[PDB]
Order: sequence, then structure tokens, then C-alpha cells
Amino acid sequence: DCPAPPPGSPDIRAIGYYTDAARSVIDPRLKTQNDAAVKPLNAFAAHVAKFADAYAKGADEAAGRCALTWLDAWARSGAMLGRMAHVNNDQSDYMRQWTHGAAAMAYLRTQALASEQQRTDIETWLKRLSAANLAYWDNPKHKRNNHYYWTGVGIMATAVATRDDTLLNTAQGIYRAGIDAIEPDGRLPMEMARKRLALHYHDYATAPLVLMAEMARLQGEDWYTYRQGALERLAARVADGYRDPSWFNTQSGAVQETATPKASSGWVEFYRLRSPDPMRFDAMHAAGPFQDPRMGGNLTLMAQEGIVPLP
Ligand SMILES: [Cl-]
Repeated sequence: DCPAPPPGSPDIRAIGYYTDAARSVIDPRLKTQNDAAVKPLNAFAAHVAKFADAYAKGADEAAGRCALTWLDAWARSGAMLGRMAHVNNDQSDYMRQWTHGAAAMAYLRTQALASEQQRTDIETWLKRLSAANLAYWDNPKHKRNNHYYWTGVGIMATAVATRDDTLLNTAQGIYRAGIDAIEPDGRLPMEMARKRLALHYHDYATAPLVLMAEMARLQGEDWYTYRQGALERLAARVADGYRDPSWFNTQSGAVQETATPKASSGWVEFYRLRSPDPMRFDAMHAAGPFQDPRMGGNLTLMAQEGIVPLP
């Protein structure tokens, strides 16, 4: 039931796989190469989320403890705190952002079961990852698109799990940077620049923003009041776009790739409970249930049961 914690190397060597300026067309050879290079990272995320979801079913404290054993093993090896090797882009940094998010979400969900040593080990590691991922964004040449918002997932989950007001403020700034970037017509310009993937990337940018706001409810706060309505305009564009892509087609200059909502689209499971117009999200909700390790696991269940199971 609990496989051995897998190796948590300090180092990452991921491979970018888009061929065009708009990062909208995939080179399948490079995608296959990247998949193999980052398999340990994706496997770690998938398993800690699987264990957290199993813990959330109840009567399975062993599953929660399994997630903590895996997290503690990576914390003790200094996983991801070494070299972010750069081959053709910053894919290694993006992988550290997403994997920190998965790890921090799993810790947030399972930490009630942590030993004293596991809390110290894991929290120290998650704070070191927060600082390292934040520092990446100090260079203004790193464009603060959806990768920046995704960085906020791990920072926010670490902030809540450690009750760190400084990290909570940092995460709030990242969330608000995304909200502030929404234009009156609902677009996020850096995601609209992704041609046939413009809808996909508006969905993918919405995901971490919603998840951050949902984690803020764990501290009693309602982040949807910040620039209230702006996130709704973006979310409504996404839902509309799955029905009729004509606005994304015109504004992006490309016919959108045909796709069903999946995985991280499960932000809708939370957001439909917050929106003033919930029923407009029914068609996206019907594509569920939604699971994404980078968001903590089963979004459909967490929206009903809460992100953190209670003991
Ligand atoms: Cl290298």
C-alpha cells in the first residue's frame, strides 16, 4: 500500500517542447524527452495526491502517513534545492514550481498526522522551496504569466500549513497580480498570446488563482472580494469558450484547439459555489469529476468535503 519513497534529487533537467514563438505547437519528440526527464517529479506528485485523496476517504490514516513519509524523505534529501539545469528554456524552474505546489498541497491536506520531526523537516523544506521559487520571479525578464500564478499554489499552501503571515502576504500578492492582469473584456493578454491554446491557457491561469482563493477560506478570508467581479469575467470567458470559441478565435488570431475541460479545469468545482451566476458553469461541471495532483488531487471531492480532511 505504501511504496518506498522514491529518490528526491536536488537537481532537475527538464526540456521545453514548444516549437513556435507563441508556445502553442508541440514538438512530440521533445515532449516525450521531457516526460522521461521529469518522470520522478510527476510520479512524486501523483502519488502524494493519491495518498491524500485516500486519506480523505476516511478510515485510512495509513494513507495520510504515507504521504508524509514521502514528503519527509524528499525534505531530508533536499529535493529540488540544487541545480535547475537549463537546456532550451526554464522548464526545470517550471517543474520546481508545479512540484512544490503538489508537495505543499499534500502536506496541507495530511499535516494533522505529522510527527514533530516530520513537521520540522517538511515545513523547512517547503519554506526553502517557497524562497527559491519566489527568487526566480525577481528577474523581470521572466514574464509573469500562468507560471507565476502556479508558483502561488506552493507558496500559499506552505503559508497556510505553516501559519506564516509573511508567506500569506506573498501569496496574496501573486493572486492579486493575476486578478489585476484581467482586462475589462475578461482576457489575460499573456494567455491570449498563445494562439490555438488561448482558451486552454485562460483555463490554466484561472486554476491556481481559484485554488489560492480557496485556500484563503481556510483562514476565513474571502479573496473574491478583491476587484470583485474581475475573476468572474475571466471564468465566464472560459466557460463560454468551451461552448463557442468565437471570441477566443478572434482575439487570439487562431482557431482554438478542440478540447474537453479536464484535470486543472476542476477549479470550476470550487468556483461554481462562489459565483453569482453558478449555473453557467454546469456544462464544465458535467465534464468532471476532476483530478489534478498539482492542485492537491480530487477537486470534485475537495469542493464538497473541503481541501483539508478533518481528523
Ligand atoms: Cl545540463
